[PDB]
Amino acid sequence: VDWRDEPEPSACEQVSWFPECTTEIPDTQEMSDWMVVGKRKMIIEDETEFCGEELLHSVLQCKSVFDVLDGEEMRRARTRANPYEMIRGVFFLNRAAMKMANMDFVFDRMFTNPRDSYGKPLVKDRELLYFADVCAGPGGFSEYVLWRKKWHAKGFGMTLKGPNDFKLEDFYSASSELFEPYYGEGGIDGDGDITRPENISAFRNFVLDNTDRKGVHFLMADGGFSVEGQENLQEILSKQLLLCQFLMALSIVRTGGHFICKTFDLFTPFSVGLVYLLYCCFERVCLFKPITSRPANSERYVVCKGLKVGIDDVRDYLFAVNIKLNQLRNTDSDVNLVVPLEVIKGDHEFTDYMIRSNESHCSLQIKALAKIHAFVQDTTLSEPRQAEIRKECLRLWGIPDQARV
RNA sequence: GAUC
Ligand SMILES: *P(=O)(O)OP(=O)(O)OP(=O)(O)OC[C@H]1O[C@@H](N2CN(C)c3c2nc(N)[nH]c3=O)[C@H](O)[C@@H]1O
Ligand SMILES: C[S@@+](CC[C@H](N)C(=O)[O-])C[C@H]1O[C@@H](n2cnc3c(N)ncnc32)[C@H](O)[C@@H]1O
Repeated sequence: VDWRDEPEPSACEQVSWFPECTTEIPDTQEMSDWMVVGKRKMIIEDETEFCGEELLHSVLQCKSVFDVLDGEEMRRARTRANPYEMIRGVFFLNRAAMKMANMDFVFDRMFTNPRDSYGKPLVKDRELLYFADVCAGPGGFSEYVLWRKKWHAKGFGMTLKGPNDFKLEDFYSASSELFEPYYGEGGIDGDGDITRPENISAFRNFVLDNTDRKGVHFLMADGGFSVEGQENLQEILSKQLLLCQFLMALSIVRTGGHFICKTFDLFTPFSVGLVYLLYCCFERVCLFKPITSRPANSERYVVCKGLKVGIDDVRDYLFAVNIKLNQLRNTDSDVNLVVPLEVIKGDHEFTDYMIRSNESHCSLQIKALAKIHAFVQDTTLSEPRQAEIRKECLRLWGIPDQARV
């Protein structure tokens, strides 16, 4: 693979969206036969329903190169190969916060100043902005929003307890009156597992009780966990986390509200079916990878604007699917479809975009993967432009180049 | 995925 034939690094990013959905929202009746249960599948290599066989195989052999390469020795080449590496978290708690700084700019203040379809803001600067942040420890996403909105925003967060819990005291700004954590059933005493029906309903009730029963203006979800030793099966291993995050959106996001969620590879029809559901439920959806997302990984984001009225059937349906997933844990079964492949493919415009997205992200990732590998086999190579690139990105995004401590 |  020739990685040196990649486009020049740049602060400028382009975005294209899915076509706006014209078909009606699926109801309970229509979806009554949509859930397919079959053998649990831990193989990814043949998932070519929305991606060319060459591209899928190339990005997997490119990942698997590092199966025998030293992990630290690999991340040191990664640090050198990635032109956007030096940005890091600037004065925030992690680099994840700068992803929201990155994307809030690109999507025209969609999150810090949410509008409706007509161009009218949802919140009067001279009212209060409500947001939710799920699967979110230590809290970088909320750190950005709170730092940007001060006391004009109130955030509700749920994440897994443990070493990766929220770190309020480390927020550059914020306080307990700006950001209020809730861990599911039991409240502050829950575990924050978003994949539990109890926690789901509980956090939903909580968010509604504090948003005039309207829900939040937007939701951000950035869920992930270690897939060490079996990295290639990352999409499958986190299939449920993805579903629960899409579901949480349909559960607490107000009408006309927004939603941004981290996904990984989207080769399986299970994942693609989920996006299709978001596409039916929101006024406009796109798949985007910001430059603050490392170019060799399968990380991208799905950005959703304007929640449609009457999405409750889809909400109930997905809550129901999640329950089956909990029931099929440690068994040889699994939910492999949430929307029939014929229905997804029935929409040519959706499918055309979805395929084109998968492929353009594969080719970029392959090069970056090949790039890291080259930076392993040669430690003198480097991007001499990291400093100047970082500088323009902060200028562009309106992030002051000041320091944390 | 975050961190080291
Ligand atoms: P993130 O964990 O999804 O990815 P990250 O930004 O942290 O980059 P990194 O893990 O270091 O590597 C990028 C992609 O390659 C896969 N890896 C990592 N890794 C150590 C490893 C991978 N793949 C195989 N086949 N074998 C390996 O030992 C990551 O999951 C990313 O997709
Ligand atoms: C790396 S973080 C994202 C970073 C975060 N957005 C930030 O800016 O700090 C991913 C989080 O998802 C959480 N997570 C994974 N599985 C979860 C689950 N089933 N329920 C709740 N949180 C989960 C992890 O604990 C982890 O904290």
